Amino acid sequence: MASLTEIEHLVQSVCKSYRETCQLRLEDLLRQRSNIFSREEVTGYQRKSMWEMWERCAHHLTEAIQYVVEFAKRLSGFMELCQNDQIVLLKAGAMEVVLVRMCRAYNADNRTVFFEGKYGGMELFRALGCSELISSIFDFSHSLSALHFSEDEIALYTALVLINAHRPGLQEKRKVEQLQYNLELAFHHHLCKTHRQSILAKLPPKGKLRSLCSQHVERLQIFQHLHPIVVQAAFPPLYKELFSKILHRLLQE
Ligand SMILES: COc1ccc(Oc2c(Cl)cc(CO)cc2Cl)cc1C(C)C
Repeated sequence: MASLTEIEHLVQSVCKSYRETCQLRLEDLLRQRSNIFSREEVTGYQRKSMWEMWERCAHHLTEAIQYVVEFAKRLSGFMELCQNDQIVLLKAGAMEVVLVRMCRAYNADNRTVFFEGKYGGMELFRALGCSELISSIFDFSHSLSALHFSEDEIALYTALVLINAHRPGLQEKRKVEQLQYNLELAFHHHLCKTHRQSILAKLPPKGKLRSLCSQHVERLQIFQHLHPIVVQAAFPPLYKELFSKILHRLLQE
């Protein structure tokens, strides 16, 4: 099943779905690299309360996750899976896709990330009280930056992050296995055609994205135990559904 012509069509389809669902174009991010937060603006972020900084980060992640949902809806074969499996895949993989997409907003030259209109280092997030998780995220983005991914490679790699037939709870595991296998062929065919197969051994182990997502859920539990009413009243509903139904509504639209 699936011939060479069909594999190449899938490559172009995934790349197109990714381009249409990017929050900001790569060119926009690269053109902002000299726009760095001043020492006074960094101090301002560090002086914010922990709950206000958490709310700002949860809002930005929720917006990023909305683009990932749209990417999934446009992904060939995803809407053909049952709704149980669409929700299982998105609950487990949406944050993983956001964390990979984040390398596009990361500048390896000065270790800064584009956040709220300017580039800032890890120290910008000190008020969160989760230095280990923030350090891990920056290290992860640095590791991806070292691969020099093209937009097409991020599109194919993120499609595989999402279409993972090993997620617990899948009712139609074989159908997800088939889609995953076609996407693996599409990704490996593209790498082979562009002489980029050397990146396969340099991609992060699957346990790496899993540990970042588990650390996020653990830090959110600590924060929610200290500020339960802040989470109830001021965190985005989609964020609480995934990490603490909206997903079903987004998938129906
Ligand atoms: C996975 O958890 C994350 C992920 C990111 C995060 O903070 C960031 C946000 Cl919202 C945006 C950018 C630039 O796009 C970079 C970082 Cl480090 C905080 C958390 C926790 C504290 C909610």
